[PDB]
Amino acid sequence: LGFLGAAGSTMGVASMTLTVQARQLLSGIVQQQNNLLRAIEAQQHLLKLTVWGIKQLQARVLTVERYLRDQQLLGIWGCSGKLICTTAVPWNASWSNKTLDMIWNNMTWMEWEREIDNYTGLIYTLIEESQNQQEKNEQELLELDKWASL
Amino acid sequence: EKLWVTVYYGVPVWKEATTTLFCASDAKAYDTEVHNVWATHACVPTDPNPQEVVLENVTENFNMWKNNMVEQMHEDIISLWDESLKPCVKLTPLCVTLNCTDLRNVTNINNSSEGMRGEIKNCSFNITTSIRDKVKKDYALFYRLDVVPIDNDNTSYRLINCNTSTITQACPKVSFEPIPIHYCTPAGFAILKCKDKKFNGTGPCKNVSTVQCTHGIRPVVSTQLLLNGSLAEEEVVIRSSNFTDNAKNIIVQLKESVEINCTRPNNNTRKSIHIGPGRAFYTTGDIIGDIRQAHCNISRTKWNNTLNQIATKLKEQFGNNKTIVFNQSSGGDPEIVMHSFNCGGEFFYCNSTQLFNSTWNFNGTWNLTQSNGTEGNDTITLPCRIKQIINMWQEVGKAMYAPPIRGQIRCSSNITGLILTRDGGNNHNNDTETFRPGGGDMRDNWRSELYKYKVVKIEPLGVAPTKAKRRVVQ
Amino acid sequence: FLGFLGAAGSTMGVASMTLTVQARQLLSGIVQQQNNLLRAIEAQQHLLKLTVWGIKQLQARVLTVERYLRDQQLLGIWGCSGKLICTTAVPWNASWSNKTLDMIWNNMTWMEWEREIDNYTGLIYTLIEESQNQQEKNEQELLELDKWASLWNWFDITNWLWYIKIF
Amino acid sequence: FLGFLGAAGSTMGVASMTLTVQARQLLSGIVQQQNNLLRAIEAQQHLLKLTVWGIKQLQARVLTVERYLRDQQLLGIWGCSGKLICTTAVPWNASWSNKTLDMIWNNMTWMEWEREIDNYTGLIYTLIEESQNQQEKNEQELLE
Amino acid sequence: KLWVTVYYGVPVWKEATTTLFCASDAKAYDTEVHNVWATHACVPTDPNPQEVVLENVTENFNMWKNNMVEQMHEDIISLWDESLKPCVKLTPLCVTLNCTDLRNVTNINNSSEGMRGEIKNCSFNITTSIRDKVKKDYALFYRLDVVPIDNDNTSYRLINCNTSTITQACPKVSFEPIPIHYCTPAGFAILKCKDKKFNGTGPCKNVSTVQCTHGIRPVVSTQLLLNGSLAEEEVVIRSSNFTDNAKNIIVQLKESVEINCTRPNNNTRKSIHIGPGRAFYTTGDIIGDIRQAHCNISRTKWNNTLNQIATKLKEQFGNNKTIVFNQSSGGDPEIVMHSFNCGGEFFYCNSTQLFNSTWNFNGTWNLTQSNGTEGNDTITLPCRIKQIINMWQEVGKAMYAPPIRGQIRCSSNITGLILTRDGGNNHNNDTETFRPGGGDMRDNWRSELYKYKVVKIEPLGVAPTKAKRRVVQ
Amino acid sequence: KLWVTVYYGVPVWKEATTTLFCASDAKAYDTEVHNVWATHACVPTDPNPQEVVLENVTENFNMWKNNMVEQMHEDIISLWDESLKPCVKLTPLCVTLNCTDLRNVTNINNSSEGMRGEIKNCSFNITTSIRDKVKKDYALFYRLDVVPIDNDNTSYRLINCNTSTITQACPKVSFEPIPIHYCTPAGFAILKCKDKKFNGTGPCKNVSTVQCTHGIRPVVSTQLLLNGSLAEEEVVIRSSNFTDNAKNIIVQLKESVEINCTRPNNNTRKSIHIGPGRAFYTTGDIIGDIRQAHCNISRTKWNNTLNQIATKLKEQFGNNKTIVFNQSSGGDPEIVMHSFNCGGEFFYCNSTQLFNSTWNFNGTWNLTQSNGTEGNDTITLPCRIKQIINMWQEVGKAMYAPPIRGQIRCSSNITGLILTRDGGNNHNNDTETFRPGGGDMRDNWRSELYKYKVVKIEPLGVAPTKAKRRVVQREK
Ligand SMILES: *[C@@H]1O[C@H](CO)[C@@H](O[C@@H]2O[C@H](CO)[C@@H](O[C@@H]3O[C@H](CO[C@H]4O[C@H](CO[C@H]5O[C@H](CO)[C@@H](O)[C@H](O)[C@@H]5O)[C@@H](O)[C@H](O)[C@@H]4O)[C@@H](O)[C@H](O[C@H]4O[C@H](CO)[C@@H](O)[C@H](O)[C@@H]4O[C@H]4O[C@H](CO)[C@@H](O)[C@H](O)[C@@H]4O)[C@@H]3O)[C@H](O)[C@H]2NC(C)=O)[C@H](O)[C@H]1NC(C)=O
Ligand SMILES: *[C@@H]1O[C@H](CO)[C@@H](O[C@@H]2O[C@H](CO)[C@@H](O)[C@H](O)[C@H]2NC(C)=O)[C@H](O)[C@H]1NC(C)=O
Ligand SMILES: *[C@@H]1O[C@H](CO)[C@@H](O[C@@H]2O[C@H](CO)[C@@H](O)[C@H](O)[C@H]2NC(C)=O)[C@H](O)[C@H]1NC(C)=O
Ligand SMILES: *[C@@H]1O[C@H](CO)[C@@H](O)[C@H](O)[C@H]1NC(C)=O
Repeated sequence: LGFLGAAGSTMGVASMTLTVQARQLLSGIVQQQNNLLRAIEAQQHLLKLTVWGIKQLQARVLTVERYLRDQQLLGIWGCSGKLICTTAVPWNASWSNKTLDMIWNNMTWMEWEREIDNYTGLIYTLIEESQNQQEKNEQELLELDKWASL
Repeated sequence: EKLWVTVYYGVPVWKEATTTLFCASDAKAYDTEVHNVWATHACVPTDPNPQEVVLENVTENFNMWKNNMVEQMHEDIISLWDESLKPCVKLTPLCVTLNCTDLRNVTNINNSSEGMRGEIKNCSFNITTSIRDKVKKDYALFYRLDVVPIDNDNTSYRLINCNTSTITQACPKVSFEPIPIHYCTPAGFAILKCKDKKFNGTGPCKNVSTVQCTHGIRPVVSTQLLLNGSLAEEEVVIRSSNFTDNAKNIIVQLKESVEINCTRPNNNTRKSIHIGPGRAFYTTGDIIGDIRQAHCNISRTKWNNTLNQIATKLKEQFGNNKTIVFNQSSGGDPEIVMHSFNCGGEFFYCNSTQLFNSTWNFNGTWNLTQSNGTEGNDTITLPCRIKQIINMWQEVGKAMYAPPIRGQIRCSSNITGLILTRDGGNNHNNDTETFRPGGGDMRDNWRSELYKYKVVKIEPLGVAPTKAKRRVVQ
Repeated sequence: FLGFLGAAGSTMGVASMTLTVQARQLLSGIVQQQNNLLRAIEAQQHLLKLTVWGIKQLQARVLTVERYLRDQQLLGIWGCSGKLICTTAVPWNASWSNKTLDMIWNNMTWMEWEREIDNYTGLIYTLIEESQNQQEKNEQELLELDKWASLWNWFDITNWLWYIKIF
Repeated sequence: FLGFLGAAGSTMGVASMTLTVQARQLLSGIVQQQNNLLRAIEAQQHLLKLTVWGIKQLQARVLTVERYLRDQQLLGIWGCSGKLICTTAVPWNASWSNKTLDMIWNNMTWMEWEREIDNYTGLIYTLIEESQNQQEKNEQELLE
Repeated sequence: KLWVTVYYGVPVWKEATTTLFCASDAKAYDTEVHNVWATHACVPTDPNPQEVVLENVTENFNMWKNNMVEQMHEDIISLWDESLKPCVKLTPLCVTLNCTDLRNVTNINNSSEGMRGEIKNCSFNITTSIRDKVKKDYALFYRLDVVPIDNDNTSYRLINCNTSTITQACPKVSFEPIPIHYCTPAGFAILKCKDKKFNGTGPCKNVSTVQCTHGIRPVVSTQLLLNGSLAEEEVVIRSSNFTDNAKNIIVQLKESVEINCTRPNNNTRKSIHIGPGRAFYTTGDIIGDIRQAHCNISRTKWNNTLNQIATKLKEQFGNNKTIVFNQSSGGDPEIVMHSFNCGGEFFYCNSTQLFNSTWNFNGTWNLTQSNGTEGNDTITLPCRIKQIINMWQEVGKAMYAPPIRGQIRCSSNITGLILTRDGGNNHNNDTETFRPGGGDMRDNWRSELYKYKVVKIEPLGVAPTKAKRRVVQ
Repeated sequence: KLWVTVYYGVPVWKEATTTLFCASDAKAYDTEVHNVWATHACVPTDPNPQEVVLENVTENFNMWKNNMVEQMHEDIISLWDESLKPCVKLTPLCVTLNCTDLRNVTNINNSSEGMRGEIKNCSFNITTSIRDKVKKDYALFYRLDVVPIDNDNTSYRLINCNTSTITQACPKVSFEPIPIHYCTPAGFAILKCKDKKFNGTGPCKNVSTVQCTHGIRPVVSTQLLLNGSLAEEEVVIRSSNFTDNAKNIIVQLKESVEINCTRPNNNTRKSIHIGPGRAFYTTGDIIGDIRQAHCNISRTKWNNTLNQIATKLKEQFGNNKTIVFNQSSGGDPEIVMHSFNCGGEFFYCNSTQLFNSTWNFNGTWNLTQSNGTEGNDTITLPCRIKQIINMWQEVGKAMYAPPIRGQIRCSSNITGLILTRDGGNNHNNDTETFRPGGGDMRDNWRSELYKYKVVKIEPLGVAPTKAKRRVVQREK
């Protein structure tokens, strides 16, 4: 499988259904596809840099980077725990000037990002990452003096 | 009324992107261990069940002329071909004056000017093999197309492109048999399939699905007619970048398969002369039996109707009140002037005039016609001349010699598409539209199968405002 | 890798002593160490260039990476990317095995165990992540707001009280 | 505010609040972030048939991928995989430098402090490795 | 009591050696013409490079001990290797070359004015693709491309023949140096000494970082640095050991000196086919009078330029010094005569005038202007063409350059000088002599890479803190 | 109830096929001028390798189904391809060779010497870089590398010139085997069967595991095994199917038999430039008189060793059968004559003396000691020299060895033998006829990887436990 689909479904429908199940399946296929190729890599062992060989090699690297760079952001954003993570950054009117329903009932996830695109380059790139440092550094400052037991 | 960003991993959002696709062919070829195909040898296996999803409520824009896949596929098959003939003997030493005496069969009074007079020439030559101190006189039953008169002498001919290019003989063991190749996107990438029953090749495609792997796109390279390809659905579809422009080729996709029975009805014996240390040049020894002309059988009625269909679609595309002329290719490369393809490892330059000659008239009897007698329909036989020396389509410096396939050759290809070219030619008082069989540009052949595919990347990271807040600080 | 699995696979129990917790981290640690050694080499010789061996090491490096990635990815799917040994909420359908815990551990060795589960493997793994997701979404909505509780959490419960004195 | 290495001359404390800036560009690379090229090439096309540069770009990528992975593996061995700033139970042996926190975080910059702790790096890392082992023991008996 | 606190993302860097990749501008690929540097392979240059300034930071650079120099050295020579790898080998071409003094039998065009002997119209019987066919063919070789043989007045041969192969350069591949931007892989960085006058070694007052080098044109030139970067309001002189002799002296100029160079001869191309699919390109004939190649140089501009360098050299070797300029003593034409490439054509120019200048220590200060233009008294440099070019270091592996159709024109900017202080054994009380140098691709790379150094970034960091795990589950 | 618990790091492996990277000690890496089997690429081995003994572990090791032997073979073949790829080729030399003046004189040179004109001052009208000018040169060529042409008593050529391209090996490249440690990548492991003796297949009592294989020299030899490994306690015989006659019989000696081999001649190393930057390396003159190459075998030690394997051979086909060590049946010289490479020069040594003895167990004997240590203890092997090595797998791709200057001396360690049983009446005649064999490199690598089996380590595991994920068991 490995196909989220439901792209046409309203972002809210996608933010309510297939908001974790299909996404779990998507990642569950990424490792399978990999496992499958690995199973053959052992059988064929024709990893020789041929015309297709180099293609397979480039493809392998491309996928590795794709997964990591995504996980990297999540980890910095303190969202490595799971697919859906709530943050403490409030949404600036500049970013979007709509209502929760306007974005969930009258917007598709693709269309939604299309508008935020410009603002998104800062929403998570700077504000979200900065939020983590405050929390991280605070956690340390909090653990510096701690007594509360149960 | 307070919204806080909530990062969602797995959002169904994607972006148009170009990438390095990987081949995925049926493992049966690997098990057969033939590894003679110019590709598929290291190509990975194909997911037994193709994995596709119907993206309903999605109207992605599709453009054939802007499909990177086509450009990639082109370089791939080119590189695959170059790699296959990379470690094979070259005919650079065979570049000598060839005493092309008419073949004894050609002289034979039995075939009194019946046909094929000089088509197969018995050319003799002096060669220098591994022994650089001793020369050797050898004979090779070459073809007429491969040789070119040099001294205007009776039997003075030479291998075509002897100096213009480096003739490299493809290793005889290798097999030129296109087997379903499935181009697959690395993860995080997807191929979008224009599922529309009829698509203009450019513009928004409504009915739309996707695949992680292309369908078995056989890398069959054929000029004019498109054999063994994807059939059009219900309606013949004509696709062009600028229909108004004449320079651009016109890709016609047939809805029905015009099965073509091509054969080489000559029992042949392969001869091999050692030329260079451990390097053997393979040629023909003797033609066993009367020399007969290679031909292809096409049902006139079945094709006549085929043309009737393409003519109507062409009339709708242009002026329905216009005379349509299916003239023959007005000169050009031998590949373009005559339908060309490789059946059973031999390239058959077959005449396609009979197929593209009849000119339809508007305001006439378009009543589809049907056969009334077996002899009446018979078959459209094509005078075919086998050219072994094949130069690169878009490169002149590189030419590839073809090893003779000994024995009878025969194929059953299916005509699935046709390349055409509009040529207004200052039609007297317009009212006339001429069309000639187009060809060349390997990309044209690949476009007929990637017409629906569109590679896009995937971004499973999306931030959205949510009344919920991390609220982890407190 | 020096102490790579220093202790061999004994009864899953004896193997699951302090040995598993230590040997596993030690293996992961020394695996990281020898990998770091190879990079110290490449950072110096800088000769690895499409040679019979150069292609070998390059492909090997890629393999190790995707091999590690596949394992971690799985841990992620079923929300176990943190602790090496993570419990699940998936019950053992008797179909998977009738053996008692003692048979499973104080006798079965990880090597022969996976054999009698080879048919179940791909099934079980799918149940692990499936259950993880089922509760995950519910949990996401379960604690979605609860801002009221958070107030009492530092109003009454005083998550971070500053009243730290004696007597 | 500060650039990629903007807190290079800043004291350990000030730089501590800018850690993410560097962490964000550890894997993010020009060649990598390019994705689809405006060139006819597609993700380095076919490495241009292993060009002199084709292989270097290829090699460069693996090093970014393996290096980030090594880094992660380490924090993972130390447990705090996802976390950025962790808190070990390893007591700070004064042998590794006897300095007050004020000097360390309000005077010494990370670049300068690292030189002092350079010799005592592997020792410390293993001490964390075995501390997590002790932690795991405590957790196992707690679950029991 | 404190506890180790793992800090991920610490701003700490350490000197490292790693592979680098080129990022040429998109416009370079947009040319749609293959460049010997294969700029097409280079990744698209990021529109705006990010020059983060490292404030409160000082770093020790080693222009002479920078891996990147050695790396780029290998990269450039490998680039050329693969560029001419699949080109005609001109192997069979070498035979016996019977030659004439000029392509003009008499003063057909300008035999009197034309440099008699340079053309050396050599004719030869070469075999085409057809093995049984031999053809007499003629070609033009500058004296620098033919060696007299058999003592016969008319019998000659290719210069680097007998010795090594002389593969012709693939004609389509052009040789226009396109600025490349060596970029560090993620987790690595390049540090740029923003300090104005840097000796190439030692600490840096101002230091910045770039993930990508500034565009560097891979121009190879001798006794000069063409189209190079410019110093900052002060000519700078760098050498690992100034008190040594063999050490070549690098000089980066603060002011660019324009050098107009051209081949004033209209040429035609003749594709002599030598072997199947192998065509040797050669000059058919010069259309019009023959004029030797030259270069124009503003006496006054070069004057002031040397003046600035001379002073810097007295500052380097004791105030009181009569810095005297002299021409290369002897050796390979490469390092004896100033040579460079111009529009796909190598030029060996006799910069005799540029170094025919012995200066004392008094009255030399006055910076004379150009009151009397006199056509700028432009210095005209006698320039010739050596078609075959030997590998700078490798004895074997020579290469031929196919002729370009038509008059070639060039206008590079002088941006640097390579010098060799000769030991003051005697007669050198104050006559400090600096003969032109060169002969080493590395010396050119050091001049442009002095301000850069590559450091691995280690994001892992430890620190003591009163905080404790406090993890009791 | 029983909730499955995921355990990471479970000790589980699975027979797998993985790309292996060579790891050399990098001791001679500093000597870059020295080039041997791409040592420069081989990454320096771990300074302190550790072999974790697998206690209470038993594993099967099918040597004839090992993947390592296959990988070594492919890599070693490609290594030679890479070495000869940028080197010169003798396509022009394949000219009619007027071979005469076999020896300056047949006096002291051939008075009793068995040279009998093995070398020849062959002359030939070959061209050079000048192309136009053609010059005739003379070069001493071994009768082994030369083949007579026509009925002419002086027209000759190179054994493989007409049917195979000869590529001149680059002289700067050394040909001395180095300890190459085939190391497996992380996530994979090499099991090591430590049983004192092994049938070469079936379960293994003592089993261990190592991250890299022990140092294995890429030695290619025939009818013998040089600088190899030794068996444990006693000799071990190994075959896919011993009772089958075709299957080659692999033998591993428990004791090392020193073989002193040397070319006792001072050779001038002449060089002939043929083409631009293409110099053919040959021999100008043999300084002094010409002496044939020879190898020294301890007559007593070899008897004892042959008796040892003979006993094992009885233990394999019944004491009733007599052991008959006969000479090589016939075929290509590579196999007919024990042929190895000493000091970058390939030597062909007659092995009839080492394979000419009917042990006949019914004959009673114990061990043979050497009372006469001085003399009569050197089975001198008549060794001939060859420079044109035919490829072992393909007719083409022949290779020329540029002559070495001075005396070429070596002292390898015999460590086993490759044999061939001959099914026939001889066996019915109460006799096992074993003849030496070779020509299949796979056997050489099998003799060193015999105790190795690459397996992939899958840290992933599942296990029912009475513990549930309490992350779902949250509260207010
Ligand atoms: C491959 O496909 C082709 C295409 O279908 C098949 O061949 C087709 O066969 C058709 C007949 O079955 C034939 O149609 C006849 O065309 C003749 C000439 O066509 C032109 O002219 C007519 C009339 O226009 C006239 O008037 C205008 C002004 O209004 C003038 O400007 C013109 O100059 C003319 O003077 C047009 O209609 C056409 O479109 C063309 O412009 C006609 O003569 C013919 O009419 C009848 O007479 C024929 C004898 O003269 C007779 O053979 C034909 O059958 C017609 O018979 C009529 O009467 C009978 C009895 O009442 C009735 O049953 C018929 O139905 C009909 O009414 C036709 O119009 C196509 O021209 C022809 N096309 C080609 C390209 O050859 C071919 O068979 C097929 N092959 C296979 C193997 O399948
Ligand atoms: C979101 O913000 C935009 C920008 O202010 C609003 O669009 C403006 O609407 C007003 C009032 O009619 C106009 O005068 C402007 O010309 C609009 N500006 C732009 C940029 O479009 C929009 O109405 C807001 N949406 C809501 C419902 O809050
Ligand atoms: C090649 O053969 C043809 C046919 O025999 C020659 O053409 C003939 O030439 C003779 C003498 O000029 C004429 O009398 C005949 O009438 C010609 N016949 C034809 C059919 O043209 C030709 O001359 C020969 N030589 C060449 C040019 O190859
Ligand atoms: C060998 O054959 C003989 C036949 O006489 C038999 O007696 C003996 O047992 C067989 N095996 C041994 C152990 O020699």
